[PDB]
This record gives sequence, structure tokens and C-alpha cells, in this order.
Amino acid sequence: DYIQLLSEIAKEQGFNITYLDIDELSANGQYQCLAELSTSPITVCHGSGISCGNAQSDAAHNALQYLKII
Amino acid sequence: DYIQLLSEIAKEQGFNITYLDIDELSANGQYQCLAELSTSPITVCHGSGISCGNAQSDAAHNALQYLKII
Repeated sequence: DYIQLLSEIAKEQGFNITYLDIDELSANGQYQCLAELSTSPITVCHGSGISCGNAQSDAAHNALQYLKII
Repeated sequence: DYIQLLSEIAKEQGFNITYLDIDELSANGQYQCLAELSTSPITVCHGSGISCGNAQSDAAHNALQYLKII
């Protein structure tokens, strides 16, 4: 998965990623995921969670894609 | 009107958010929006939608969600 790609780079660069599902109201299922970058400034990326683990992939893909564009 | 609601609460607390939507990409795939806090410490929020307007709604809605999780 995309998370595996970031994790490999994280250990080499000494980075840390915090993935969390739903803000707090998981009972109603928001169908979204949120990731927070601990090493760099606090940045929050949103996941879609349209599939089994699409949310995690969308957040990692968005970060990697964003870095490429800049 | 998620954006309109955010505008009212933001002014009530004196908080402001600078939205920067990338003109790149096309409606074919999905739009993207970057939310950066200027009065608040530097944090960039990634949002997305299927058509021009949906991404703005998710990006704006995520701001309220980040308060619940943090």
C-alpha cells in the first residue's frame, strides 16, 4: 500500500506520520480519515475511505502528489 | 452552504483561513484545495471534490472537523 512507501522513507529520513479515523464521532461513521505530519509543520490531509483502506491511500497519495507538484 | 457557515463562525472568533485552489487538473478526475492558516500557526489542510464546489465544501468542512479531533 501507499502507507508502506511512506513508512520506508520515514525510517530513513526520521519522519513520523499520525493516521486517525474520524474526529471523535465514529458511531455515526463519517467515512473519512485524517493524517498529521509530526516532523514538519502540523499538516492535516483528508482521506476518502471509499474502499476497505482507500482513505489511507488517498492521504498518502495526496501528500506524495503535493510534494511532486511543488 | 458549508463555506457560508464557516465564514460566520470564523468572524465570531476572529479566525481567518486563506484558501488556495490549484487550477491544475480537470473536472475529469477531481479538484483540490489547500487551506493555510495565517493568524493561526502554519498548517496546510488538503481537501478534494468531484466538481468545482464540492472540494471547497470538504476543504471548508474539514476546518471544523480538525477542532474536534485536536
